[PDB]
Amino acid sequence: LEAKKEENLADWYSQVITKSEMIEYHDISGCYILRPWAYAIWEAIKDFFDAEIKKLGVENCYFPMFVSQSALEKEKTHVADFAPEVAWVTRSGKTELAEPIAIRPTSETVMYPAYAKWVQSHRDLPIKLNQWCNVVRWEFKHPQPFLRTREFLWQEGHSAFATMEEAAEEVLQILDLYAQVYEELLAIPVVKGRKTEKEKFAGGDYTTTIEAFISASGRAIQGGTSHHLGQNFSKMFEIVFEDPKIPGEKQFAYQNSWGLTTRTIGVMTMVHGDNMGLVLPPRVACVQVVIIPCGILSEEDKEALIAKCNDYRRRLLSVNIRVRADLRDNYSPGWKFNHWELKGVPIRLEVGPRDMKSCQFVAVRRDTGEKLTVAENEAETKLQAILEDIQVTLFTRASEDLKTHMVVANTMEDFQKILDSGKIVQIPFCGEIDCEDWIKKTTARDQDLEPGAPSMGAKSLCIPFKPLCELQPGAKCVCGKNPAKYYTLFGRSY
Amino acid sequence: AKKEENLADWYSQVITKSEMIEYHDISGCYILRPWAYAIWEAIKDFFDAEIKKLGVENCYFPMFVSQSALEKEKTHVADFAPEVAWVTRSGKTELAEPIAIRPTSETVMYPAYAKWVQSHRDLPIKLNQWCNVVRWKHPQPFLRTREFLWQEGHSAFATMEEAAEEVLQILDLYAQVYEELLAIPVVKGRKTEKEKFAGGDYTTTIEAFISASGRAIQGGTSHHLGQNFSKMFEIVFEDPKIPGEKQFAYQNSWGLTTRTIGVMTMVHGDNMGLVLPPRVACVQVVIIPCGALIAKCNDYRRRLLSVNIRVRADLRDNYSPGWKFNHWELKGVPIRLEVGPRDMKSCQFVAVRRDTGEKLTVAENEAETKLQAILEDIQVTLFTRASEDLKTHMVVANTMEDFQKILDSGKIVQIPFCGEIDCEDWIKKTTAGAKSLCIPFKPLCEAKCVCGKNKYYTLFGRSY
Ligand SMILES: Nc1ncnc2cc(-c3cccc(S(=O)(=O)NC(=O)[C@@H]4CCCN4)c3)ccc12
Ligand SMILES: Nc1ncnc2cc(-c3cccc(S(=O)(=O)NC(=O)[C@@H]4CCCN4)c3)ccc12
Repeated sequence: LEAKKEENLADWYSQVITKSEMIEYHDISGCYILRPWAYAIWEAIKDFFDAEIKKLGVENCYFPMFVSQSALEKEKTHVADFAPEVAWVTRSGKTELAEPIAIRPTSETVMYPAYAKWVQSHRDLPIKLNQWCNVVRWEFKHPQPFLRTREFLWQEGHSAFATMEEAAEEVLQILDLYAQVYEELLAIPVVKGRKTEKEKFAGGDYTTTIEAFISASGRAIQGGTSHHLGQNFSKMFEIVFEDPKIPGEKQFAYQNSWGLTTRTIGVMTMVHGDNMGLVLPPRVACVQVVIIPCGILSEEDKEALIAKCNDYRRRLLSVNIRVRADLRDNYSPGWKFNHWELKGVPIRLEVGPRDMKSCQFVAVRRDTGEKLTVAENEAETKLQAILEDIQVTLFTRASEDLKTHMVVANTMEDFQKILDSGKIVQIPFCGEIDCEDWIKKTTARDQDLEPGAPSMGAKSLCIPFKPLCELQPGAKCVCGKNPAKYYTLFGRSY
Repeated sequence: AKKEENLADWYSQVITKSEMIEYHDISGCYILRPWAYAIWEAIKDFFDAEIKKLGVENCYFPMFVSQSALEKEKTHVADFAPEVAWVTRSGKTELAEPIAIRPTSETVMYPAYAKWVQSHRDLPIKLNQWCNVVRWKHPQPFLRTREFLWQEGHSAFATMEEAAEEVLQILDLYAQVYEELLAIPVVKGRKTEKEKFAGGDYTTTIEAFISASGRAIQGGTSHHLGQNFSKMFEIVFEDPKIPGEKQFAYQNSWGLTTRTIGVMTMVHGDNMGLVLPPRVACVQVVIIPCGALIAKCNDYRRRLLSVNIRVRADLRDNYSPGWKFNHWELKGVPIRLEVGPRDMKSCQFVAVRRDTGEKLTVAENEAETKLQAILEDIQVTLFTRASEDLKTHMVVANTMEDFQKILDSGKIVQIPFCGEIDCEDWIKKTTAGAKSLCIPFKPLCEAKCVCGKNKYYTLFGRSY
């Protein structure tokens, strides 16, 4: 890497994603190629989330990518929010279409006409569906690989229930899974919370979210969201049923929306990435251990050394360790070391002639760089132990970094100074869209930051379920105009 | 509805009542419900495992292609141009230049391939992606849709020999998907110049036969693109021997789509609904209480799960057993396992094969052995029934008279063929229309073309 994370974050990130062979650029702005190395991380997330949502009775399906103008516009505030971000198809080949069709930014308006048909009685509920698909949003934002892309891969779950209580329970169940995806797969701590009125999903009653923190830039980012849509969509799409207990009266179904994207991968890079490259949490690493021959003798001797490497490979494969042996003749060991370091492989396994004769090998951790000499027979258990430990250290390091960078302020003045220290702050909040808009403008106007940093106002992240402090009985919004409703997390963001 | 009568009405009834398909307000777009999507997942699980053994890696490229990139190979762009959907505005803001939704990702991927190949050390590159594509004939669920799910594999090699091997390896994997998984026989073959992939040297294909409509359909294709794209996209490496000599990479691309599920429906489906090949069925056995009773059902559930039989126990109280019979029947579950009091008392149960409707009383102790044995038999039966069907409906013919007669009886036929595009072009006109399906690798028989003017036996038929 030429660039350093502390010196220039953008250049560092740009170098990490390309040199790790995760991302390649496209000639369409905001669109990035997910090379195998990146894609494998997404596949690992998929394997885990899928198993978990199957336990909850959720089933996979595939809905069409195209939505009609009529369907898109059925729920009025939802379409109002998304109409500018929607890409329109207006012609096939040379023929203009009679009616333009929209690429889904989100599949509520695609799926709910089908839900209307399928729900004929109360027995038809609940309906729990999920799809893994691509979606396109032309947002007015600066695009960054993974974090903010014009096209993105995601999953979207859409559920429908007879009662609000049943729907409410699912929301938090999904939000916990997302937390698990971040915390125990990616070793990233998150803050569960409820979005404010201004930042909540258009068309839902309420939105839950997980917020992650990137130490380097001092900014927070949304990891995933789970919404309760109430009956806003069911009244518009006529997803209705007759309650046995309430004769002759049509009930509207209660609905939830939940989504998680390839943004995760960017967050993982920003949080754990270092100046030697990418750092993969062992849980999501395509390759957990890479075996490299050293000290390359006769043709027979070279073959035997290769055979030793491949035996290690077999041993690790048998204990469910994901392992590759880099046996290429064309690259020197040193080249290989750097290459795999750049890609963030958790463990490098070094094997030379002297080590083979001595019945030992060298393990090098990616997180710390600790070199360690292990006995040949203790390979499975020791490396398994090291991998388990790398995961904990990454999560531990990040948890400590989150803990100290999230603090409490009770004045606008206090809020400003801490924010400009590269921190996120829980403040007492009115909850009004006016309070929030004013804060955005003010935190930017009064901001004091380093010579390069551009003007960036703070926005709400979430109203935490578990705030650091309880709200003082008579406390007021930092604006001073009205009383505080809840402690709310605020910060610079994406 | 009935298959032998109104086939279009029958097909619509089967895909909806099996809960595979729902209709959409955009023409030629159909919702894959879980039941349909599970088959695709089963297909994907198999095929994905197989291509990994060959060193293929998964990835994801963008859905959008620039006008410039799409036009780089003139043959390829000319053929695809009329069926490309164009995005021209986001919200109410007209784009400076239109961008196209991919009908296929050759023109999206190969610019990247050019950058990643600096030496012959960088080859081979073998990438697959599971994604959707859009191609704008009247739409049919599964068989001919405006949007469809597929995999597309794109490979690049230093040598032609290496590429040629993979083409046929992939083709055999497609054949396995159809034959081993879906119990559908297919004909491996080569496309003619007329019907080959635009921008490729040669196209291999598997052909499946839908008896009901007397129509053939391409199951999957594998192309050797040779140097046609690499020349246009400058995917080059330095000659290892000759200084200052550029070499062009040899390339292949291969694809399989959700059309498989349509072919499965049309071939094995009957008048009682959908029939699922057990190998690809997410629910192999369904247990239904008839007439305590539930505990015995669960023992069966547990016993079957232990031997890797995919089983569901429908112990719902709010639907009758009669409803459940029809529901899972329409869904084509291979085996139903009825368990009522009398049979429960007598330590037995009745197993009903989906395909033949056969009823068998089975001792409790022999469930794992017997049901597994039944599943394999249904799979073989299905393949055997369709094999025979194909043999009857595909024949040899040497004259337009004999040929035309066979085509009129809803069959496909292998004919000696000139190979000329115009002869083929003529053939369609005369027969209306019958098109070339493939030149079989293993033709039935070993002369002059039907046009009488001027190569190989070529399978011909009415096509989707
Ligand atoms: N441009 C972008 N690049 C990368 N990742 C992104 C993620 C979201 C995102 C992620 C999850 C949920 C949402 S949402 O809009 O708050 N909710 C929804 O869309 C719901 C969730 C299921 C479908 N409707 C946005 C929005 C833009 C992104
Ligand atoms: N309308 C449709 N509905 C459902 N399935 C379909 C499948 C193909 C299809 C399947 C495989 C390959 C091809 S192709 O055009 O011969 N080849 C390609 O597109 C290559 C191979 C994969 C990458 N490009 C078409 C074409 C239309 C379809």
